[PDB]
Amino acid sequence: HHHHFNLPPGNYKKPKLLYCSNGGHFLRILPDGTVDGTRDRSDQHIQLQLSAESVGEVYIKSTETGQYLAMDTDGLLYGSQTPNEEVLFLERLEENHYNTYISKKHAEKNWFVGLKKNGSCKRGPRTHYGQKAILFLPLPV
Repeated sequence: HHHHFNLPPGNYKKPKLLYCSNGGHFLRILPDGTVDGTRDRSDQHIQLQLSAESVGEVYIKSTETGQYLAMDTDGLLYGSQTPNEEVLFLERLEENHYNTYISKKHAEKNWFVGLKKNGSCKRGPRTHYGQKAILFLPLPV
């Protein structure tokens, strides 16, 4: 248990758009398993449904394709067809306002879900507390 337990409010009743305040991109999981960000609100692959496993743990799934957001052994985000240990994330409040997501499998290395200003995903090892890339706001679809 190497992380704080400040949790964000809100629930998982409805789907959300995960808006990254770093560049204004929405997290996107493409049909081919590619993960990135896009500023296009009309995109059909940015609608995500979150749900809890244990308290503070979440699954982040594409409502369009049914894939799971997942982070691999090298810290790369990818869309997984099935749930495995790489699809669980620790959802936490950050800066008393945002939501951050730490890879459960690699929680000890502080690997976060993050988007760069150019819309490309940050690789696990390149993320850390304090960056704007890891700060998300769940917005209504």
